Order: sequence, then C-alpha cells, then structure tokens
Amino acid sequence: MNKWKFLFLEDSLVDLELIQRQLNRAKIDYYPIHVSDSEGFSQAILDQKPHLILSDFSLPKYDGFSALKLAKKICPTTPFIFVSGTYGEEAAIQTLTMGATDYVLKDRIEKLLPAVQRALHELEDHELRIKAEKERYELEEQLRQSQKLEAMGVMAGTMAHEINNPLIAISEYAAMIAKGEVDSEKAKQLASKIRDESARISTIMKNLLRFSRGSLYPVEVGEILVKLESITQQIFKMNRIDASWKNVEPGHSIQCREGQILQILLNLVNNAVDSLNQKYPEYDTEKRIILENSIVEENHKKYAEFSIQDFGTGIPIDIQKSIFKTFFTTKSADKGTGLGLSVSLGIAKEHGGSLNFESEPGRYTRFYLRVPIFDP
Amino acid sequence: NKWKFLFLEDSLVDLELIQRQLNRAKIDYYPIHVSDSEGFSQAILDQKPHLILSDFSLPKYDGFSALKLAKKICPTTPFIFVSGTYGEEAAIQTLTMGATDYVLKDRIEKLLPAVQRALHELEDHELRIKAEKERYELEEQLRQSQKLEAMGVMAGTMAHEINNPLIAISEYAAMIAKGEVDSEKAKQLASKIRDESARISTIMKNLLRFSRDDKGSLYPVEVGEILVKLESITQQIFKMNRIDASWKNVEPGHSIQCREGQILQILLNLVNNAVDSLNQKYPEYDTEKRIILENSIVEENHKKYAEFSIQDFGTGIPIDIQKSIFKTFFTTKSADKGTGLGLSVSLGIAKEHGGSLNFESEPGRYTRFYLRVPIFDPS
Ligand SMILES: Nc1ncnc2c1ncn2[C@@H]1O[C@H](COP(=O)(O)OP(=O)(O)CP(=O)(O)O)[C@@H](O)[C@H]1O
Ligand SMILES: Nc1ncnc2c1ncn2[C@@H]1O[C@H](COP(=O)(O)OP(=O)(O)CP(=O)(O)O)[C@@H](O)[C@H]1O
Ligand code: BEF
Ligand code: BEF
Ligand SMILES: [Mg+2]
Ligand SMILES: [Mg+2]
Ligand SMILES: [Mg+2]
Ligand SMILES: [Mg+2]
Repeated sequence: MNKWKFLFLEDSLVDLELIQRQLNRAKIDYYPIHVSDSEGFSQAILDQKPHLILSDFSLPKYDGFSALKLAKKICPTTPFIFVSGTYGEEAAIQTLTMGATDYVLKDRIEKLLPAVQRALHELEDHELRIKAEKERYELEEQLRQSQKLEAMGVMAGTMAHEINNPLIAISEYAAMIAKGEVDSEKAKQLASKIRDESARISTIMKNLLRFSRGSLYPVEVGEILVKLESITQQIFKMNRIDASWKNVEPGHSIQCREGQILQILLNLVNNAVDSLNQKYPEYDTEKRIILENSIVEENHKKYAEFSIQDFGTGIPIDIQKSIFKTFFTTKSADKGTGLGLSVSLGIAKEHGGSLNFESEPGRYTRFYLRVPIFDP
Repeated sequence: NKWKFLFLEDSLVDLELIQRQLNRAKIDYYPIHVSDSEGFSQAILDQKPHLILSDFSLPKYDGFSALKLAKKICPTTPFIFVSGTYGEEAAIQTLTMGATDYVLKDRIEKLLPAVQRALHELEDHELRIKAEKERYELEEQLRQSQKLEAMGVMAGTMAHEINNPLIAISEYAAMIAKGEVDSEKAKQLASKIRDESARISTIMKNLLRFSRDDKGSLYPVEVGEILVKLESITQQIFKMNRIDASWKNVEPGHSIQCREGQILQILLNLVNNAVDSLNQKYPEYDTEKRIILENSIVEENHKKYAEFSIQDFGTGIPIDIQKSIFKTFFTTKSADKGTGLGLSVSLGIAKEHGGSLNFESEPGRYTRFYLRVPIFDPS
C-alpha cells in the first residue's frame, strides 16, 4: 500500500512530530506505525512486519532496553535505531553494543536522516541483489529458448532442402500431364513417377525424423523427487515462491528414462512460475506452489502420480481445451514457444503414463503426471 | 585424499608417537616436520598444509607464537595443539585462543577423533562442491536433451502437415496411372497434384517463417551492455569448469545495430566451445586452463567494427577439420554433448548483422574466435 513501513515507539507526540518532520523533508515514502507500550510494540512487529524500528528509550510503562531485547528475539533482521533525548553520546555508543543498528540523539535530530537513509539504502541493496540474480536467470532462459528455436529452424531448413528436389519433380511431371505435352501412355508413366516421388518424400522425412530422435530402465521414485527438489529450490527463491510438499512415495520404481521424467516435471514448474509471476509481480503471501507425489490406482493398476499445483492465474476455460497442442502459447512469442505441454504429453505417453490437469480459473491449476510402477 | 599435515614438534620420539596413531588409522597423509619459526612459516606459505599439529614447547619456538602466526597467514587451516607441557585446565584455554582442538600427549588416543573431525569437515566442503557440480551438470544435460527434443517435435509437425497433401498427390497420381479417368479428368487431376505440391511448399514456408523470422528489427545497442551481460552469464560457467578468465581489453561507448540477444548467442556459443575444448585438454585443475576475453574496435575495408574475441588455450583445431567447421551439423563431440549447430548458427547470425565470424588456431596450443559487427555511426 505504502512502500516503507516505519514502527515508532515513542510517548511524546511532540518528539514524534519532530522525528517525522525530518523524514517528510526527505520525501521518504513510509507508513507510520506509532506505539507507546509493550503490547502495541509486540503486536505491531508480528502483524504489521515493519521494515524499520525507531525507538525512544523512556516511555511511561515501557523502556528501550526491553524493546531492544524483544526486537532481537522477534525480528532479528529488522534495523533498530534508538532516537532518545534521555542521555548523552557516551551512553548512546553502548546501546550499539547492545545491538541497536544506529543511535540518534533528540538534541541532534539532524543525525536522524543519515541513519534512516543508510538503513533504507542497505534494504534496497539487498532487494537489488536478488533482482540482479532474477534478471540474470531470465536472460539465461531467453538465450536457451532462442538456441532451441534456431535448432528447430535448422531442422525445418534441412527437411525442406531434402524434400524440395522430389517436390520439384512432382510439379514438373504434373505440369507435363496438365500441359498435355505427353501422350496418354507417357502420362501414366509420369503419374507412376509422381507416386514414387511422393513415397520418396515420405521416406526422406522418416529418415530425418529417425535421425532427430535410450531404453527404459528401473529408476527409484525417490531419486526423481530429490533431483526435482534440488533443481527448483533456487527457482522458487529467485521468484520468491513459497513451495509446499504434501506427500512423497519413494521406494517404488518405474521403468523410465529418468531425464525425460524430470523434463516433464520441470516444464510444469516453469508453467507454474510464469503463472505466479503474472498474478503476483511483487512479494505476496499467496504466491505459493504445492508439489506432491503419491501412489494412485487406476483400472486395478498402480501409478506414481507427480502433482504440481500453483495458485496463479489458473487456465481460462476458453483456452483449456487447447493447451496440449504443439506451439500453443498465450505468452508473447519472445517468452513462450508453446512446446512445454505438448512435449510433456508425448513423453508421458511413451512411458505408458498419462498427463492430465484440473484447474479453477483465478484459484489454482494442478498438473499431474502418472507413470505405472514397475513391479518385477 | 593425499592430505598434507604440518607437525611443529621438537621431540622426534613424540613425533613418532603422534604419527603412529595416525598410521594405525590408515590415514593417507604427507608429513611435513618443522622445529623452528622459519621452517614453520615457510611450510605454511610454500606447502599449504591441510592440518597443523603443534607442540607448545620447542627450543627457540613456542606454540603461542605458532598460533598467532597461523591466525595471520592461514586463518582457515585447522590447528590442533598436541603438547605434553600442561594439564587439561590449561588446554581448554588454548581453544579460546583459537586452537581447533587440544590433545594431551599422555592421552594420545584423543588425537584420532580430533583429526577425524577436522578431516570430515574438509571432506564435507568437498562433498558440497561435488553436489553443486553434479546438479549443474544435470541441468545442462537436461537442457541439451530438451534442445534435441525440440528438433524432433519440429520434424514431427512438418511431417503431419505435409502428409495430408502427400496422400492426395498419391491418390490423384494413382487414378491417372490406372487409366480409370478420361484424358480430361487426368489433366484436371494433374492440376490438383500441382496445387497440392504448391500447398506442401506453403506449409513448409509458414513453418520455416515461425522458426527463423520471429527475430525482430535491428536496433542500436551499446557495446558495454553486451559485455556486462556476457560477463554475468559466463562467470558461473568458468567457476564450474575451474577456468581462469582474463579480459585483455574492452571498448564500450560504441554502438552497433544488432539483435542483442543474438549477439550474446554467438558469444555464448563460442564460450561453450572454449569450455569443451578446455575440459578435453585439462580434465583436472591446471594453471594453463585459461581463457582470454577481449573486445576492441577494428578497422576493416575502411569500416570500423566492434570485435568480440574469445581465446581459449584448450585442444587446438586440427588442420584437416579447420576447413570444414561452421558447416551445419558438423561436430566432433558425441551426440550427448554436441549437435554441431553452434558455429553454423553463429556464422549465419554474424552475416545477417553485416559482420563476420572468423578464427585462428595453432594445434595443441590455443584457439581464438572473433566476431566482428559493424559500428553504428551515421556520421
Ligand atoms: N500453470 C499454468 N498456469 C497458467 N497457464 C498455464 C499453466 N501451464 C500452462 N498454461 C497455459 O498453457 C499454455 C501452453 O504452455 P506450454 O508449456 O505448452 O508452452 P509455453 O507457452 O508455456 C512456453 P514453453 O513451451 O517453453 O513451456 C501456456 O502458454 C499458458 O497459457
Ligand atoms: N574452441 C574450439 N576448440 C576446439 N575445437 C573447436 C572449438 N570451437 C569449435 N571447435 C570444433 O568445431 C566443431 C563445431 O562446433 P559447434 O559449436 O558448431 O557444434 P558443436 O560440436 O560445438 C555442438 P553445439 O552445436 O551444441 O554447440 C566442434 O564440435 C569442435 O570439433
Ligand atoms: F523518552 Be526518550 F528517551 F527521549
Ligand atoms: F614440548 Be610440548 F609442548 F609437549
Ligand atoms: Mg519518552
Ligand atoms: Mg510452458
Ligand atoms: Mg616440545
Ligand atoms: Mg558448440
């Protein structure tokens, strides 16, 4: 609502006005929270979560020694600055040793602004560091999508080049028949050649598709979950996503290409992060993701179900039937290739599994991959 | 691991007692023995021991002075006192002075747990690096696999959009070949064959335009933004591969008409080739596993160009293949680690920018690739 949140523990309305006047001269955008006792101070820290505490030493019923001791217990990372008129500088330095972040004397109120600015500058710097890491990650991901598109482009080019020669032959033979440049008997021969060139195009593509494409082996389900956790923890941290796990079922193995199963799961996670960042551009308590594994039984067969539930935008009903189609994306093409869900569905079927989803618009989306357990 | 243990001890008899306890444990260590301050000081600097075991009372030298020096020169090296000169009440105090552990000579059985804990802490640090390296390798393996998967999906989609007209061509051709149609229907069917062949060409053109035309107009970009982004992306690459990366020159304040993302793709492609060449030549840590990254302004044919240069000292490029690199799908790496597309895409991108991509290499010594892009200057 308001950028900074400042907690003032102060009993003098006159001194509060003096302190605030110095901050307002700087056009600092802060939300003031004023408290004069231990209950208000204790409640305001927990419920309001201030980014900075400014405390008086002497309040009726409350003291800055107790306030500092409470702050070190409840909000250790929050900067705490004393601003008091009850002692000199000799006494004030000692308070820093007690773990105050800074100390401002009321008779030297000009010192308040540098103390506040340093604390705010340090807070911004911490935010700036996380942001630079997020931007670096996004740039790395854009380059990776671009390298993927170039390889697709090279494959489209090579297949077009090997096909155009027989395609030309088809057009010349058809043109000779259509032009009437051939007797009835040559037209049958040319029509035979057209069939052979059409069969050639189908074979060239088959040899190419086989060139562009390991055996399944038993893999422990737990090995997959540890790898998925290990890969996505940093993604959630960079995106400030809260990640919850509800259940696991290791000690069951599946016949899979482990790398391809992890590829499915990673694609769903990427869809969840994009959905979450679109709904919650800043930090929000509802920017959460649920990751679960479970054993499911279907048609008297047991399956390992991997589930990824995000609380982002959900999938609008008009597009929900069209989401596994190749190249379908609602993101601007610069950020979305539309290949994630279609590749994951292809891989899932190759493993004898299924990929399905449930979503309620504006609430959640849950994608789940089921793969049959290998029982020897 | 071949640990290196520095022993500051003046009694050869007590040294044999200490070493005998470690040798019973089959601890693989290299002993370094010193009895004075000069030998102790040199051994820390020159040999870089992984553990220091020190006596308190050596003639001409003392463990208080040893601790103070160790804290100045090798603060992170574990330091365990092993002395016969005092009791446990005095020994506990030595830990407060920053000894890692204290072993009494009369209780030499306590030496092994102190050493094992110190070695385990070193191993744990090595284990952490290994787990991070393995995680990074798996992420790169998954990304390479996804690139191969995308190529397969594009090959599949073009086959699906083409097969419908291919079926029609084959059916129409079959009716003509059987003679089941008069001469006028055969000409009409031949026209349909022509129309379906043109359709296949159009389907392919629309697919190729999505794969090679969603690129963007050229815009002026400042050279320095490209260099900072390249630095930020490759810092982690060099750290994971234990590559020493040096920059010889930069030339910001010059701009080029480019697709910034495509320029970074060239440079990143050259970097990946350097890392692979370097990893093939130096599988372990080596001081010559170095990379030189430079930018400069170059003049060619009375035109000024921004040159980005990447020089690795890895596996030189053999003369027989030097003439063939940059060809589409040419790779000497296995399929698990190479598609052969990096240099061919980079040469295309360089030409689309009015630039060139070139290289110099001496076999067994170094390779230098350099990308030239024209400076944007209306004047
Ligand atoms: N968790 C999620 N939340 C909201 N929408 C989602 C979603 N997962 C998928 N979608 C929708 O389905 C579409 C299909 O996405 P898909 O993964 O197939 O391609 P993509 O647009 O995500 C780029 P990429 O192929 O690189 O993953 C998305 O563009 C989006 O509109
Ligand atoms: N710095 C370098 N040192 C040694 N050989 C190099 C090299 N740069 C390129 N090469 C050689 O040229 C080949 C072409 O590399 P290119 O990048 O085009 O495809 P690639 O083999 O590296 C797999 P990818 O297409 O995924 O990058 C390499 O496989 C390698 O044999
Ligand atoms: F009451 Be306070 F210490 F200014
Ligand atoms: F001489 Be030592 F300190 F055992
Ligand atoms: Mg007061
Ligand atoms: Mg996706
Ligand atoms: Mg001695
Ligand atoms: Mg390469």
